[PDB]
Amino acid sequence: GARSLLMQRLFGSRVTEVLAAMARLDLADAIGDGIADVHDLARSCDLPADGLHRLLRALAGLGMCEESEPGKFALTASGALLRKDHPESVYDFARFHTAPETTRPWTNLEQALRTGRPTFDEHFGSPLYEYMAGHPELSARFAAAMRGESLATADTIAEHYDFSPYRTVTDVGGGDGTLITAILRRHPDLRGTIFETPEIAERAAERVRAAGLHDRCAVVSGDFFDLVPGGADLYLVKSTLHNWDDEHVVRILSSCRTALADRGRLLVIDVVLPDRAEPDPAELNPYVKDLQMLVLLGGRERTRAHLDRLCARAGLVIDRVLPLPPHVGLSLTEVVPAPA
Amino acid sequence: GARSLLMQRLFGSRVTEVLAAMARLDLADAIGDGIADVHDLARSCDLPADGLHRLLRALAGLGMCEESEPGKFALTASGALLRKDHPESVYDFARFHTAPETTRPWTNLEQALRTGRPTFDEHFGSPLYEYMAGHPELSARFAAAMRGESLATADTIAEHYDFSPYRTVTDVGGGDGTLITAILRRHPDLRGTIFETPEIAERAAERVRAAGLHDRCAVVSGDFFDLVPGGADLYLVKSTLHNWDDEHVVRILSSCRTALADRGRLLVIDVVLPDRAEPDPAELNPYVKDLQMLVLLGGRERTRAHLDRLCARAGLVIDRVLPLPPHVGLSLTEVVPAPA
Ligand SMILES: Nc1ncnc2c1ncn2[C@@H]1O[C@H](CSCC[C@H](N)C(=O)O)[C@@H](O)[C@H]1O
Ligand SMILES: Nc1ncnc2c1ncn2[C@@H]1O[C@H](CSCC[C@H](N)C(=O)O)[C@@H](O)[C@H]1O
Ligand SMILES: CCCCCC(=O)Nc1c2sscc-2n(C)c1=O
Ligand SMILES: CCCCCC(=O)Nc1c2sscc-2n(C)c1=O
Repeated sequence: GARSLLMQRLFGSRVTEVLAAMARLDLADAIGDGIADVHDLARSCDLPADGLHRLLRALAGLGMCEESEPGKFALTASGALLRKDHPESVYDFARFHTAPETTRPWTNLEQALRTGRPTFDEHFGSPLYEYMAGHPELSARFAAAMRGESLATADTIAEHYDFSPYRTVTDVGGGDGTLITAILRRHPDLRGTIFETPEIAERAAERVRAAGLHDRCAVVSGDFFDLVPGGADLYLVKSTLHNWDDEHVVRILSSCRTALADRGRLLVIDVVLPDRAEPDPAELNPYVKDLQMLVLLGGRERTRAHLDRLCARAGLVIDRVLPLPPHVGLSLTEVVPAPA
Repeated sequence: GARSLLMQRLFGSRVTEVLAAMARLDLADAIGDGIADVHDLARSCDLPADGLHRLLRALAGLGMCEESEPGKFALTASGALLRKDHPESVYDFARFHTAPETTRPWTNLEQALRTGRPTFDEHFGSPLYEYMAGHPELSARFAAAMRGESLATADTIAEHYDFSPYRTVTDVGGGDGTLITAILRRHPDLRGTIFETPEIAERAAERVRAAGLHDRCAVVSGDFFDLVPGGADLYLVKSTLHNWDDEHVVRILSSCRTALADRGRLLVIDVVLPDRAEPDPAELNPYVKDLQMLVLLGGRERTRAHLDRLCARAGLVIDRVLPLPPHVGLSLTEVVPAPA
């Protein structure tokens, strides 16, 4: 009821600390496929048996583990996803979103709401993407974190959008190529380009080779504020526009408009907020995403009306917004050049 | 499913920061019974309209508010409970559990699991109850926080335990008298004593007078390690034993045994953990409670077997464990003197 829901919201930070400890101590990999004894696990992570037991009991209480017998633990399907080696692993995602880099800025949430600018810069001394460009191990974690987040979209997009009419697709800020890989895997004759920062482009180039898509997926690097590489039939921009304030978004959509020319189409893959906020079945709460974008980057999530205006301004019209399955929490906004 | 549950656990800390901001900014009292315009609310808390709007949208997304029209907000039943003036208010509870005093120690959870002792002492420079004895405004908040938590138990205990056979009941560590008040309100001829620290006894004395129970409820102060006042038919100890390590608990139960003498009974009102950890329908997760007791006090939650042993040792036998409604998450453990 009403009181239980409030209690659940209030104790979220303590729940996150329990999950953060599981992730940092690599307990999911320690347990793996079997039933593990707390005493055996205790010698794997430099915690005493009693302390590790209480942590594992909380993880069982939170649906991440099962205590089959006293002191004997197996993973649930949820806990299995924190294994580094799970085929659907979100281990790096879990580490990224529990790192000081992504959590310390939330300690100043009110300042971010007051100033309208990110608190990340205050805590770490530069904007997030500049900071990561100078911290290769955080950059590495971020690339893997966005892969983990994008799995839900990558696994569903090609079943909710017809890619068959296109010869070429360019993913603008396409990360390590998780999204474009999933699309190319379903369309053998389709050709791809990932457009990224030089740093992330290095990760994407290796991913494309590792995935055996080198022959029909290229990687190009640059600055989507400077330009987007031209000549493609379809442009994707996923989980990118929400990183930026309204003016920076127009500048990105402006680079996209030039690339579209006559016969180009843009697919904006992002949260489309309703005009009136309400509870959402998305795996990741879109209003928490909105405030994450504020504190980390000075970005935000947007309604169809807020984006339709930013398109209008870039010389683009929102043609059509297509849904994904409710658990994904992103929509496909088709954008074409404005008739003007 | 599995992935959505993991995502929910990981983003708990950001959800808590949103609720903490609602509580600190007194937004529940600002909105109150009506529909409030974001622009009118913005001039109540020194946030700009846009920033406050995004916070309120997240609160609507988390079930604390309703956006009836764009920029127009009402409380839900859950949000209503954060009003200072709500008859079932947990406002002080919300402020206490989002204060640095109760959250900073969680930043060192692993150290607490490693050392088995509280991280509060390291952060704030003394044990929690000593610290609060020296910080009257935190002591005040704590008294009101425990009242808010105890409402669920106070509203249910007398319907799940027969108090009619007793002439006198003494609440050992009875806080501001929330629990004993609820019992006395249902038993007009029953007499009560609250046994507390001098500091909290001041709060209980005022509460008993305010509630019109002065004529049949007394307040006495001292140290339950020194003694528990004798001569009562029934002793209550609620949310107290979980504050202490096993040896301190035996010392408290030892004071209780002396007070029971021949015809005295003890009711231990606390979490009774199962031997094997699993998800729990309690409004407050008992394993998160366990780790809260570790980081703040070096306490813990206990199984019936763990408590039955600590009783045996105090010269007491666990007679019988009685359930409360599943949402409460506390049980009534009847304890009588050990036959020996
Ligand atoms: N100026 C710029 N030019 C090009 N790419 C940029 C950029 N600034 C940031 N980026 C890239 O924008 C991406 C946003 S994260 C989204 C990654 C991917 N589309 C996914 O959904 O998983 C990052 O990978 C970052 O490297
Ligand atoms: N040495 C001591 N002697 C007596 N009371 C003590 C004590 N140390 C702590 N306490 C009291 O123990 C209480 C534990 S909190 C529980 C309060 C109440 N039973 C409720 O459930 O709401 C506090 O109110 C604190 O003041
Ligand atoms: C319930 C909240 C979920 C938040 C998910 C989130 O923040 N995703 C995210 C982040 S964090 S730093 C950069 C990014 N980008 C590009 C993202 O898409
Ligand atoms: C999901 C976690 C809920 C935690 C509830 C909690 O911690 N209660 C608490 C605290 S905090 S400081 C002293 C105390 N006492 C006596 C308590 O009973």
